[PDB]
Amino acid sequence: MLAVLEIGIIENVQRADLNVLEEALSYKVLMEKFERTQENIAQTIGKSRSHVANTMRLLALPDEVQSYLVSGELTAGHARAIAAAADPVALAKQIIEGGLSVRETEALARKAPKSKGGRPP
Amino acid sequence: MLAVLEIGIIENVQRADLNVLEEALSYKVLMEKFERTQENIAQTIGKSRSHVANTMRLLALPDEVQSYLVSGELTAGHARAIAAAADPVALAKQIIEGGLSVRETEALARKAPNLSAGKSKGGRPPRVKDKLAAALEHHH
DNA sequence: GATGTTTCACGTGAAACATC
DNA sequence: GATGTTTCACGTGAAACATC
Repeated sequence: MLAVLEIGIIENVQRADLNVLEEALSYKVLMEKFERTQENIAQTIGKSRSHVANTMRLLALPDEVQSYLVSGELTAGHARAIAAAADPVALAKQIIEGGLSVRETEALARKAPKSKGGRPP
Repeated sequence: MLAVLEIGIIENVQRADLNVLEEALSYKVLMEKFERTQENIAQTIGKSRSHVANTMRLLALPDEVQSYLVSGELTAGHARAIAAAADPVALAKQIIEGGLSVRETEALARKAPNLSAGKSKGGRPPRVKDKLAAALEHHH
């Protein structure tokens, strides 16, 4: 089987009519099956390693936030900015309610976020 | 003939694999033949009227600059920023040599205006000197 | 070396002017 | 009303950090 097949498939992920989350799952599945690094994918598609990483990180977002991405109520920039936040769904609602830019959203994330319990001695 | 045909063709200009100049000529040709305004195209493709105008304005650039756009040595932002300049080809060379951002390119364009079309038209010099004209020689 | 994450420079597209 | 042009806000993608 010709090696060029893998390269063409990876190349055409970004050239196809895929939303950001469809591109993410594509890269993840291809990295796994063809056993390729974030760095290898990046060099293949002519992008940065962090771009590949940040794209796939979006798959970890709660389904409510992913729904906003698909519907276009949030952009990829908004979603990524709240990805490592305590309550991304709360922040998502604030972004849509307030009409926040990605820059304003980054500011919100900076200025926002538990006891494991056990019998008291 | 169904009217929806024109709309689909206009819609798919931006969805096709066209460089900025191919998109420009498409819009121009379609505006002409279907007798539609910049405003009508804009509303059809879900963009601004100025976006449609600025896109087509790029067709007026010298062939040398258009070549840089096609080759990717310049972006649409660079090309548009020098479109109303006296010598766009000179500016194009400076942008590529210096690796100037579009913001830096806009700054260059401000401080080298096309308003240098105040060139002397010539003409036989009159018998009576014309004092004011003679005095504007030094300052110019 | 591989990957997680944040901050900001960039070109693109639009607002804010202009003329005719 | 239609169109020419300039300036700048925006999201995207990358640099500059981090851990393991």
